[PDB]
Amino acid sequence: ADTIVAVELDTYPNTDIGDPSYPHIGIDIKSVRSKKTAKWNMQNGKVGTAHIIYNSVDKRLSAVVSYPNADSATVSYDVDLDNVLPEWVRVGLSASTGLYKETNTILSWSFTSKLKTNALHFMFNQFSKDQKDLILQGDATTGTDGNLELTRVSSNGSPQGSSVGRALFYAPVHIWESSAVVASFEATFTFLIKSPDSHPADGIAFFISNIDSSIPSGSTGRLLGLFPDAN
Amino acid sequence: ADTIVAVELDTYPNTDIGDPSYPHIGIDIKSVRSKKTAKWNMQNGKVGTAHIIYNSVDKRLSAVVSYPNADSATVSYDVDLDNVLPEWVRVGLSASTGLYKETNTILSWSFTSKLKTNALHFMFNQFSKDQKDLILQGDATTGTDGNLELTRVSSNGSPQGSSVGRALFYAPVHIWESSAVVASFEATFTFLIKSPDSHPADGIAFFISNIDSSIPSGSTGRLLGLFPDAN
Amino acid sequence: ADTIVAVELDTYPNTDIGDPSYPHIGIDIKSVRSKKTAKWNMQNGKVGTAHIIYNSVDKRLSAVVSYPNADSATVSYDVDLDNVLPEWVRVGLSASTGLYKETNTILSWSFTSKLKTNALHFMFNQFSKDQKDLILQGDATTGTDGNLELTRVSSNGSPQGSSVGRALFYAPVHIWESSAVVASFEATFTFLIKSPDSHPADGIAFFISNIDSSIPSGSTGRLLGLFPDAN
Amino acid sequence: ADTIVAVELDTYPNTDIGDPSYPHIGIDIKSVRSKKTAKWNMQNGKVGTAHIIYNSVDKRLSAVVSYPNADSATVSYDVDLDNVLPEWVRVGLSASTGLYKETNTILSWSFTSKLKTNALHFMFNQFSKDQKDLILQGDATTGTDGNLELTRVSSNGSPQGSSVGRALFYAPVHIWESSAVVASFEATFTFLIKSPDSHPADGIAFFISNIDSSIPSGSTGRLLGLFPDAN
Ligand SMILES: CO[C@H]1O[C@H](CO[C@H]2O[C@H](CO)[C@@H](O)[C@H](O)[C@@H]2O)[C@@H](O)[C@H](O[C@H]2O[C@H](CO)[C@@H](O)[C@H](O)[C@@H]2O)[C@@H]1O
Ligand SMILES: CO[C@H]1O[C@H](CO[C@H]2O[C@H](CO)[C@@H](O)[C@H](O)[C@@H]2O)[C@@H](O)[C@H](O[C@H]2O[C@H](CO)[C@@H](O)[C@H](O)[C@@H]2O)[C@@H]1O
Ligand SMILES: CO[C@H]1O[C@H](CO[C@H]2O[C@H](CO)[C@@H](O)[C@H](O)[C@@H]2O)[C@@H](O)[C@H](O[C@H]2O[C@H](CO)[C@@H](O)[C@H](O)[C@@H]2O)[C@@H]1O
Ligand SMILES: CO[C@H]1O[C@H](CO[C@H]2O[C@H](CO)[C@@H](O)[C@H](O)[C@@H]2O)[C@@H](O)[C@H](O[C@H]2O[C@H](CO)[C@@H](O)[C@H](O)[C@@H]2O)[C@@H]1O
Ligand SMILES: [Ca+2]
Ligand SMILES: [Ca+2]
Ligand SMILES: [Ca+2]
Ligand SMILES: [Ca+2]
Ligand SMILES: [Mn+2]
Ligand SMILES: [Mn+2]
Ligand SMILES: [Mn+2]
Ligand SMILES: [Mn+2]
Repeated sequence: ADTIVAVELDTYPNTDIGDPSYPHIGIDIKSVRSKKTAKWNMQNGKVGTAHIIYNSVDKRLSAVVSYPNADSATVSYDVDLDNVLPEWVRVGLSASTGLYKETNTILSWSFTSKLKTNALHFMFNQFSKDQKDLILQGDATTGTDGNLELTRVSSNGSPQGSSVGRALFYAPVHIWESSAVVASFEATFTFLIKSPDSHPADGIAFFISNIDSSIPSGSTGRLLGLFPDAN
Repeated sequence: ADTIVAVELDTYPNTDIGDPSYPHIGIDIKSVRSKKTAKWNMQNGKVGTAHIIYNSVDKRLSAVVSYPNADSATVSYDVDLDNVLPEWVRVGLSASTGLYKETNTILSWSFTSKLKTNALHFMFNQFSKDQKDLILQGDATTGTDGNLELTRVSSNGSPQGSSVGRALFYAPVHIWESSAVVASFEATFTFLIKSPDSHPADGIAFFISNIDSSIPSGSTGRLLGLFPDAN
Repeated sequence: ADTIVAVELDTYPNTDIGDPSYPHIGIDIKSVRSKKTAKWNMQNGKVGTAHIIYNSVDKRLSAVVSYPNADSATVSYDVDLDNVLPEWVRVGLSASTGLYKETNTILSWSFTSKLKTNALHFMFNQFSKDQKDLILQGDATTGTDGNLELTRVSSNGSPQGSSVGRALFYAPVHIWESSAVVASFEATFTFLIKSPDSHPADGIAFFISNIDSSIPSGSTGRLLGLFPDAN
Repeated sequence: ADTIVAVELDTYPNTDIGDPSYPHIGIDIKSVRSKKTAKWNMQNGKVGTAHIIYNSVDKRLSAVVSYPNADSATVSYDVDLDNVLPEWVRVGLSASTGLYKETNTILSWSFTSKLKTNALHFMFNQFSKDQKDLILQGDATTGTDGNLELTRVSSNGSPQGSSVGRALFYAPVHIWESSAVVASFEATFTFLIKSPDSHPADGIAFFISNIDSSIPSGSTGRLLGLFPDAN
């Protein structure tokens, strides 16, 4: 199927498919079962920020999630993306809900990639009704307050369960190329995860996939709209 | 048909369709008959550089073409692109040949656009065999020495007449949006125009069009792959 | 004395020294008597934004001042800065008060300059207690809420009259150099002008000066901390 | 004395002060005795490129040196710069010669730093006769062919032994600040190390120091103009 490398912000622990007993951030390499995780003290109702970075020198993929005036969670995983992903990929954001729900509102998102001396950079400090440079999939919608809502949110502002949505940047990104000395990318997005129930689910993720990636069927809930199964 | 705003580097004067009696650079607003031109001392065989810029404050579109150790040609034209182009556009390079020919080799190309924020930036300091973020049209080919050849070039390196090709960046660009204080873009490309014959033709152009723009039929020669007619 | 090119946001009209009968923005070229002005509907108590831009192609200096949900004021003036300013300059913000006062709080400030390719860029989305890359002059202070206060503000938050202060970026900026095809800069700052009295004064200005520029004596009030006299 | 963090490109091995038996690149943390080194196949007469990077997420300082069509050398070292360097620093390039010599020509140099936001970026694709934003120390000179010569070179283009020179960017750089989630910098320079003799010396280095750093006395040769001794 698709080849997926993602940084997940997993709000709901699915101990049955290998998740730790608490909300966590993790690094997924072609599997929803994080290669590396870290505890994450999710703050329902507050706007968070996630910074992801990778560079060909270290070949280490790192992420840092933080809320203002609170400690951050950080997770890093050694991975050579040339052996994982194909040269050209698409980058995006994904999110799901299941029995439990939460809003998966993205307030902004940026990305920069350099293959050294080619570069790509985009920034969305706001989202429009018809964001033509975003390929929306699933329940994802834009213009919803100038925000990007990855999963279903009803008029009253409430999140719906069993929802899945993604947003991919329109242009393919040349993630690697052997003749390059330094290949690198970084991404950043602010989000607003808010759930009326005691247990929010399921999470948000930044991912890099094959250019023709699409939401696997049934990947609501714990699969975060990324994987076809829990393998 | 398409809505075209372009900066042309016209190597061959077509006095019959309004061109001055010498190679020139010009500003085309929905017409191949430049709204404003400037004499251009084209240097056959040498790599040139073109810088184009527009900003919503001045609403002036300027371009500057130069060769090392030589003077530069400059042309500017007052235009409010909100009344000319649609909000979302695609940006690209185009080129043609006719009876007379020349190579229309692009060695690099970059573009940056900002709608104040929201930004887009790309840089091609080299072109690969399959540049997936470029939509090639006509005789345009990549990987041809790490270069982008807009028009036909045979094995021996010779240009072919009656050729037309374009290259558009894959993602749509939000060129304007009323709620913005400052909308602006700039582009830069280096090129290599070389022709074995005494009179090279026909030229190169940076253009901004409707997202679904394609080479008008028969637009080889003097139409620079931009316009359906000489109106 | 000093060579000054500035974009002023004049909150108090000094009809005696050539000011129009209303708050206005203007372009000052070695004179406090604006070469070009434009009416400005200053909003006491609200955070404004100013965008300034210049490029060697047009040789036009433009500025745009705006408040959210309000129309903007724009002023442009044709000027070849190579004949006005020296190659190397320093850039900064300045402000004053006289009989009447107002807070001249700068909340952020950025600048980018390119001589093409050499470039300089800095951004202050916040100011620290000891901002070592800023040369503060006069009553200017930093750390004052993470903000830069150009003129005196007392504990209770009230502005003091007869105050003058400036803030210059530490490094000299190569504003021009004949061997360059395109020389250009742009600057942006957000401010908070608030005055308890019915008539706020005197204004804020972005300026470019000789590297060793300092506040002329007595330049409080209408001289905006830029000029030694009203000539 | 000064606090120094540098990435050295050591062309001459000093086995007596802890150097491996071959030219190497290394990471120096307040000591000329590299915390981590890597073999470097220096190419006399060819222009090389060095990329250095650090980010607060990984807290790993990496460097990659490469010559076209040749393998690159890479060295990384885990270090938390908040415990090593002071908040505000100056960044620069340094170089020396001793009994043996070589040219230490820098053809270009760029640097970018971000504390998140707040940012600093500069680029020198060429150096002028009087580069006012560069603080030159020792035998360092600019305008020397549009290049920056860190150590003595004589009209005929020959390098002189026992030479030492540095070039620091004029403005202080806010390297760290506790209230920041992500602090990071990167630097890049191309160089031309050419020596007429059989055993070139001594090397070039990118360094970060206390703002008031200056070449320690006698630091020619193996001390690379960075350290007062070999401890
Ligand atoms: C029958 O229980 C199984 O399904 C429960 C609901 O599953 C769906 O809803 C959850 C939350 O909205 C979502 O994450 C899933 O992907 C589905 O969309 C689920 O709650 C339950 O898990 C619970 O029990 C297991 C062990 O059985 C634990 O590992 C979990 O952490 C929960 O305690 C299970 O999947
Ligand atoms: C018979 O001459 C007419 O056609 C000539 C060839 O035209 C083709 O080639 C040119 C150049 O490659 C291309 O631009 C055209 O679109 C065709 O593909 C052409 O050379 C010629 O132009 C010249 O003659 C007219 C009339 O004097 C002048 O106005 C021009 O300046 C040229 O001198 C003409 O169109
Ligand atoms: C009539 O008094 C003169 O001086 C007044 C005080 O000037 C000082 O304070 C103002 C306001 O802060 C400042 O701009 C000056 O530089 C001094 O620091 C001044 O208020 C007054 O100006 C007003 O009156 C004249 C004539 O009526 C008008 O031309 C102006 O527009 C003002 O209405 C005057 O210069
Ligand atoms: C007297 O020998 C000692 O100094 C020699 C010269 O030192 C000067 O020159 C070198 C290179 O230009 C420079 O790095 C020094 O700082 C001085 O400027 C030096 O050659 C010699 O070293 C010898 O021993 C070491 C063993 O570690 C070898 O690596 C060297 O190649 C020499 O064999 C010594 O320090
Ligand atoms: Ca889960
Ligand atoms: Ca023509
Ligand atoms: Ca005034
Ligand atoms: Ca050595
Ligand atoms: Mn998980
Ligand atoms: Mn023409
Ligand atoms: Mn005025
Ligand atoms: Mn060493």
